[PDB]
Amino acid sequence: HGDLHEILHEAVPLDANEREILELKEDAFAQRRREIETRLRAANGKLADAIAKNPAWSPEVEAATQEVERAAGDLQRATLVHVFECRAGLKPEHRPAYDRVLIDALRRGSQ
Amino acid sequence: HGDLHEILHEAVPLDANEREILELKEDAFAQRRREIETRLRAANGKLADAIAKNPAWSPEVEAATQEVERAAGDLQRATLVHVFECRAGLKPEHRPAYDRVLIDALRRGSQ
Ligand code: NI
Ligand code: NI
Repeated sequence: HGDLHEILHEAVPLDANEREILELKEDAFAQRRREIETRLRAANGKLADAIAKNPAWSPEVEAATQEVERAAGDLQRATLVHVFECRAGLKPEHRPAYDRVLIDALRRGSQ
Repeated sequence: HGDLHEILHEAVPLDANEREILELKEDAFAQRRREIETRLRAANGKLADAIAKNPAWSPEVEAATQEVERAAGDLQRATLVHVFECRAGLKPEHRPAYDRVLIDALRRGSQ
């Protein structure tokens, strides 16, 4: 359950050019992450509400679980695409440490 | 990212009869959880390995993400079914506190 994005930002320094050329992509990702997180929080609330009314694996509960999964999946994908687009801006020599952090975090289940 | 099952076990005391009549279900769920967790760890490793070879949203990476999602989803469902089967063994008077803990944890995204 680690925060893959935060892990990478904290663990892998960028050089001056790298920081500058990725600023716009970081801003766009922050906005996209917030939008999807709003959907995920709402979906979690709908699952909670469904179960509050009848705790059972019912059609309502099943559909609410799918909405949670879709929002979490959209966030996971958007996060990976952003990780990959950052990698493209890195100098080639700087990719091995970025990759190490990425791969290790994925292996532990971070998203 | 809270552990829904652990939250419920720690926060909601059971009476003597409740504890006794749920022991077999707890054992079965522990075994099922471990089996699915083994699959999830393996799937996380395969996603890490795929990205190690080419960090890109490629067919291999996409398929590995789906395997992670399927294992996580199987675990989420098995966990909820077990939560519901425990609820059935509770005395009716004991369900409101169980439900409170369940609903609050779901609202925060625990699974
Ligand atoms: Ni970033
Ligand atoms: Ni249990």
